[PDB]
Amino acid sequence: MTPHINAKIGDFYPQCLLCGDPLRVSYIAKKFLQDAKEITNVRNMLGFSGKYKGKGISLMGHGMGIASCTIYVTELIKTYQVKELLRIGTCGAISPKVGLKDIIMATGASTDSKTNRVRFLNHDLSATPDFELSLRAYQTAKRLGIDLKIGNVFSSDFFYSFETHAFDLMAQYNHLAIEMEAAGLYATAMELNAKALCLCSVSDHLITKEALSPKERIESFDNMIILALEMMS
Amino acid sequence: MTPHINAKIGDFYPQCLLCGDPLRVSYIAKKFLQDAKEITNVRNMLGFSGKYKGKGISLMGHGMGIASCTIYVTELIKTYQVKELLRIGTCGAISPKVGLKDIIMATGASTDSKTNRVRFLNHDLSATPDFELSLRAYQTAKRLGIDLKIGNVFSSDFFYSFETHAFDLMAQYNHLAIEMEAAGLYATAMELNAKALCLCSVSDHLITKEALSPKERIESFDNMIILALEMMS
Amino acid sequence: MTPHINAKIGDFYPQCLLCGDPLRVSYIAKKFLQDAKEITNVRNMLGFSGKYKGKGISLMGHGMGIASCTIYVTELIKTYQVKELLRIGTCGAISPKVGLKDIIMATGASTDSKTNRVRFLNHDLSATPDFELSLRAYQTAKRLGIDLKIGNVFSSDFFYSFETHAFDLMAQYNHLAIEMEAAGLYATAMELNAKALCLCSVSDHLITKEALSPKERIESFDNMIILALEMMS
Amino acid sequence: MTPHINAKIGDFYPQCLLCGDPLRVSYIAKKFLQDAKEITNVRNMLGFSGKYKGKGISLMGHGMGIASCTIYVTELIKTYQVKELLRIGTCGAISPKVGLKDIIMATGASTDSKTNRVRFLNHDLSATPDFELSLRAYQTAKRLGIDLKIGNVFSSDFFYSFETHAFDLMAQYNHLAIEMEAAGLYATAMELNAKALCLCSVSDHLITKEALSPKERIESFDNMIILALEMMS
Amino acid sequence: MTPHINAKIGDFYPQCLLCGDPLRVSYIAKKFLQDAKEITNVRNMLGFSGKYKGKGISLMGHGMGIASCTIYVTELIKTYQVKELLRIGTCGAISPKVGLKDIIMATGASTDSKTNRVRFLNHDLSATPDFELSLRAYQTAKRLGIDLKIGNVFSSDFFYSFETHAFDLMAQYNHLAIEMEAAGLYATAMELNAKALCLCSVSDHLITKEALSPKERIESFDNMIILALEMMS
Amino acid sequence: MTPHINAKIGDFYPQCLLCGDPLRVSYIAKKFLQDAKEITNVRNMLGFSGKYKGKGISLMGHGMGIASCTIYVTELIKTYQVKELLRIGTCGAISPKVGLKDIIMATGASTDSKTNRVRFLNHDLSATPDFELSLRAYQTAKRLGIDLKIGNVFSSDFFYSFETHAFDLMAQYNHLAIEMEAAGLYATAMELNAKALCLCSVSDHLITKEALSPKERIESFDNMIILALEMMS
Ligand code: HPA
Ligand code: HPA
Ligand code: HPA
Ligand code: HPA
Ligand code: HPA
Ligand code: HPA
Repeated sequence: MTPHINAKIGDFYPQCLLCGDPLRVSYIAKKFLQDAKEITNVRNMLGFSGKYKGKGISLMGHGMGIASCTIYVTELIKTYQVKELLRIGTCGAISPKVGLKDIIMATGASTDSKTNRVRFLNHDLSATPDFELSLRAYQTAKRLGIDLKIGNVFSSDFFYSFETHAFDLMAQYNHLAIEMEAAGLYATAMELNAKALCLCSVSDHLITKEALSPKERIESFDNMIILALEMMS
Repeated sequence: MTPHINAKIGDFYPQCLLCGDPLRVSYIAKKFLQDAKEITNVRNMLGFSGKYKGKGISLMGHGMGIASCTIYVTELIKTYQVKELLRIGTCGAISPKVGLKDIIMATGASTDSKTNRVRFLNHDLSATPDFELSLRAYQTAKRLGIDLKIGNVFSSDFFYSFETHAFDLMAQYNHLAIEMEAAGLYATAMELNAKALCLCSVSDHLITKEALSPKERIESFDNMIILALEMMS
Repeated sequence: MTPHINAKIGDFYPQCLLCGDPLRVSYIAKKFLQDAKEITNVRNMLGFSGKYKGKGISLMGHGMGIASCTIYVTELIKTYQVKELLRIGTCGAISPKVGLKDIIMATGASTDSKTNRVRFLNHDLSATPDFELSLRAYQTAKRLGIDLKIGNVFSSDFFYSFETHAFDLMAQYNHLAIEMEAAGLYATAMELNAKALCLCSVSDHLITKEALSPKERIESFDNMIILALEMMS
Repeated sequence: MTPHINAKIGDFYPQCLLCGDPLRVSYIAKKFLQDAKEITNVRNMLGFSGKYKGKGISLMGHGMGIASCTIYVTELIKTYQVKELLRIGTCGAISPKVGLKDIIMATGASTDSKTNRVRFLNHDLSATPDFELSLRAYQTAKRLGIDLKIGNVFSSDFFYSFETHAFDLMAQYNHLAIEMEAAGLYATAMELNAKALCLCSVSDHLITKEALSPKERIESFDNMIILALEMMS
Repeated sequence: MTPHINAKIGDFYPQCLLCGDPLRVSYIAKKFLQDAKEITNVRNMLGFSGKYKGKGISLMGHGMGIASCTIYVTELIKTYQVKELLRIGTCGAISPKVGLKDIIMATGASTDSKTNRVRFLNHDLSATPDFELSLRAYQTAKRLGIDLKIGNVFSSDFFYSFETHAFDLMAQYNHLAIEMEAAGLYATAMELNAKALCLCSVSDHLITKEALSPKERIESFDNMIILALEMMS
Repeated sequence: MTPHINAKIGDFYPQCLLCGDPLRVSYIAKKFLQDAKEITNVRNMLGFSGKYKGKGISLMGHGMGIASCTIYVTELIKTYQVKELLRIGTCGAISPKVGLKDIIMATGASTDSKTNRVRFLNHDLSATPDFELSLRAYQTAKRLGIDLKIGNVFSSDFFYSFETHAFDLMAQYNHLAIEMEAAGLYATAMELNAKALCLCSVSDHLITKEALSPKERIESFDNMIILALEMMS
């Protein structure tokens, strides 16, 4: 029991997929899992447990931004004993080497947040995923024929911004897209000794100005979902 | 249309109540409004429009943390033309001058976030509410007999923390409680020329270690809700 | 006894008006008080005690800038037991909604100083006035017919600056004027549990380039002075 | 004409002594100068011009703290064309190698202010005096038999502080005393191409807890005053 | 031609091994390469080109610390067109999961330097290696039977330090060791679009207080050297 | 014995000259010293002891950048008991008041490094040389007829940079040139109670775009070398 999660200890399997959108979490539960059970629903933030190809797997929403994400994965790990967390989110492309609905594997998450300086003695924490998990994503993607765009993302506290050249500067330093949680996920998992990785599909393209719709941000990423399930098997 | 809000321009009245919990938003819509209509539900984040004592009033969830809160109130103001925003949230008491379920009116919101330094040339932005709105809360509370605890809050990116003396230091500087959105609400509303105020009821007490339950964080604050509705009339 | 104040404990009433200019302090003592007594004069920084409409009231200069201001109000509170401090200063307008000699009530004081980060764990301290005092200023001003411009000010360590767009950015965030002490006054009073408020009359207008003379910065603000005396009665 | 200085261009000689205390400025004018004229008195901050051993010399108060000091020396240089500025102030000893009324020549001024980061692209500005001036102080002191304690000072925005080990750390890095203006004097003079130096006599000893009285901070430093006059001749 | 490198464009192969110690660079050139040629020797910082198993490979020293390292890899990439850089350095273990002469593959490099904030708009740059290169190290190590310790390192500007609990905090966040260049290597390579990776063998153990000798820091790491050569083939 | 220095305690005289280039150290040993002995050579970083005009004097390389420099002078002082350190380096002119091969005496070293904030409680450490040593350089230079350009330098973590106006800003604040170690030398020597000074000859001119060759950075500065030897006699 926590303020933000309804479940009981033991309702989460040691492996969990995460999205910011609890309706994408719910879409995965209905369409892709076998006998999925809704295990938590505080604040409308749904989580599920189910089976994929016989293997037990949980799903959990984490809301938008580092602060929200940190609340949920801190609770998932410390209270519910989750050991592997795989975010499958959305992001805004800043590279011309990626298009709408490309899947990005974030091997580092830069940030404009202060959370990691607060965690880490006002130094620069290099927020990174678990290496075996990213190895696992790479092999599963190749064994499935899924093209994976690999690089850094920029985890921002902001979605709306008048910046322009800051995006060029991020792209110049090999950042493929902008999202809002990976750096918090990575740092919390480092703190609490869990294995984490973040994949994100391109829902917005800041160069071409393309943007998916709310429901397309649920429905348009099934290869991302399949990759995540296949590697958690 | 935005990525995070379903409504159409015109579905929001110029005055809106806000909670982090969309189920508290929904509880207010059912119990306190007349003919409330669900106007948005992306990501399970519900908003409503309705009437209170004949006056039109909207409700909207904003999730947890400054980054989430900023997304929604940026959209509420710039896209949906909302002019007055009154957050009615929860907070964790750090003062022995306040107990569980006291209502705190935040006349300033300190923060450990970097968002305001990013907004404001790496200077110190004093995140404050609209003065008329806080005047309005003060008179409505006195005209209703509601005791209002008035002071600063600390808006943190963190809910879980091993800090101890940092809380004494916040209390020493007249901070009554900790929450996670007021400073973002205030700064975004300053940027976009809207009127904002944050009230928060004490759901956790960091001195006595009392903590309400998830549903009590919905149900235990009806004087806060009534005060907010009465001042938006 | 302190290095900077001559008076004896008990020479200050629990309520004190403050200016940066000790000659404005002296002007208020001569013209507006009954039987004012000079109680301190170290470094030419004059303070007085007197009566207004029968009520005892003290006056004290605090010099220019946060560091100077902090020295005097730290001593006023800790040594001389002053409980209410009302600065009545000058400021430079950055809003076209205010003209020369408008009175600004500062409900928040942003700053480019490091003093509050040093005080407050390198976080953002939202430097705010006492709420009852600002309520008291608002009602007294309306009961007297004085138009009060209400908003944030920016307390700078600098008077002279080549900045330009930084001023637009401050104005965009609802800052009405620039001065140099409010944030230090507010933070010191928060630390030491006194009630503080800052009013400032517009002596310079950064848009129109108007600027009062040294003596006009003493003489041109009698409604500010009257408002301050009337609320301390 | 400026907001803070009464004099006319030409009333200041190109060489000026400075104190925070305008009454120490006045004490030097009466006792040590020939036919001293009060040339400015805004805000009770007195300045004088006079002759010493036939050589013209000006005196000027600058108040307490970097922000105040910066206002006056910016005006002295840009408006009044002052070319050499020699502060002769007070300071609080943190070294056991110095006693009450020792004279300290500050060849660097560390600071806890943000002013130099604001001036200097958020880098570390090493605030230093003019070299010829410090050479001149060294030879004049030896040619007069005055023992000069030479080292860094720490220019703080704070006079009152509960720090303890921070003072040990400053002493460990060869800081002899704490004062409140040298770093601003040095940086402003660097900006505006004037020659500046700061001497400070020990008025407080933070180890032994000795502290001079307000008038002793005027009267107890005549060798400092004589050294300053002799080098400006 | 640069101030720091003697070679001619074309003397460096597109793949280069790097050490801080140019004598370790020289040891690799003598013992492991075929017909190695010394191609640069400014400041005694030796670089070589040679062949390993028929494949051309270069070696280059980079000195100690981020600033030194950045000079050399900026020149290697921009002037000499080097495309792949593989540092094989030394580090100080802070984990009890690693012993003297373990090989650490750094999938992120935290830092206490300001260089990446200067590069990256005062945000947090997550300094990471090229993913294919780390994949290549992982497979080559397994295909050779070399046990690879995988995790973050902390790149410090300091070798000597009285810190204690800061090391516990780094270890708590999954940092295996401390060194002094990886973060600069990674960030410069990100800027200039080269592929970089850092391996480091444990030469000091901060828990057990073991420390190798200067020559052992040359000679004790042949599996690291072999792994690097085998993956550059 | 240290990881970076071969010598034995007692092989260093209490006075040492320093260069970044160990080949400039070696050039001074051959050409200017009597019976110079190579006393250390770890990492190709050569140091020597010898006699000049009968007086014992040591030489030592320190590599490039603050981090490298700090390692060597920390060891020189704490392990080898060196008491006086005189860097004679190269720098890049940003003033039109200095030309190629001018000698600059650095009476302060600004920096873009974080090392001094880490050392000094995140305050501004004014990194300065020993005063007697700079007095000694000034008199020896005049007694020899050597023109000495005196002022601040900017110690950067970067050699290559696209900055432009930042250089104007440094020049505006009386910085004569850019180098990469003085601030670390000064701060380490302050920490460890040694006497340090930095001279630097202009090897690059950022205004005129002149740049010496690698060997000219060894050979073109004999008056600097002679001045350093003459003052250590
Ligand atoms: O454009 C974006 N910015 C930040 N987060 C996002 N998630 C999807 N798109 C975006
Ligand atoms: O304890 C708390 N901390 C932060 N936010 C909160 N909202 C309710 N309680 C808390
Ligand atoms: O223009 C100003 N700037 C700062 N403080 C002031 N006080 C009056 N005018 C000003
Ligand atoms: O103790 C002090 N602190 C700061 N400034 C001072 N000026 C004289 N004494 C002091
Ligand atoms: O202990 C160390 N600290 C920093 N760098 C190092 N390189 C080898 N050992 C170390
Ligand atoms: O141009 C330079 N920049 C930094 N350090 C230097 N040392 C010689 N020239 C330079």
